[PDB]
Amino acid sequence: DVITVYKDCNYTGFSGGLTIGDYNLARLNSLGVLNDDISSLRITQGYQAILYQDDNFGGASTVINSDNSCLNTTWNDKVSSIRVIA
Amino acid sequence: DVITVYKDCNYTGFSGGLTIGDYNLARLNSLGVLNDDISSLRITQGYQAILYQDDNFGGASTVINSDNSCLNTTWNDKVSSIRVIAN
Ligand SMILES: [Ca+2]
Ligand SMILES: [Ca+2]
Ligand SMILES: [Ca+2]
Ligand SMILES: [Ca+2]
Ligand SMILES: [Ca+2]
Repeated sequence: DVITVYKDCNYTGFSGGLTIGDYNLARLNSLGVLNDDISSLRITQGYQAILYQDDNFGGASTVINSDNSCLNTTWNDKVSSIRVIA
Repeated sequence: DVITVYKDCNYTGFSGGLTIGDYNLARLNSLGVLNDDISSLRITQGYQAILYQDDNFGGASTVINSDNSCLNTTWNDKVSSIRVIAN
């Protein structure tokens, strides 16, 4: 995996590993990752995660290109879909 | 390279790529990385960097197990040797 999303801040709690591709809520759930639940994530250099407020890559978005130990109030427990790219 | 050390904060400036192993100042210099100069580091999941205040792994140490965009006052521009190990 090149991206790992964690339930709690500081890279702890249930985690899901992601590789290049698109992850709507259903796909995140298949990994055990819940909606409006991610709080931190690791980004392997050379990759990035585009976070989306709504499912199916809709709503406001933000790009994470380095490990984030605790998402801010706008993004913490708000992610519903993610796109991972090189 | 599972670990990249940068000259400046926010992963910018001259960078050196490190893999599993031990890096005294001599080895860091062979990569162009200077003494008391590192300010940020990217660390690939599954690996970690043990920083040392002095050369040859001497003095105080600290572990960087996730990207650090700007070392604190105690470690910024103070690293003299590093060891990369599995995490
Ligand atoms: Ca959470
Ligand atoms: Ca990383
Ligand atoms: Ca949401
Ligand atoms: Ca510096
Ligand atoms: Ca030093």
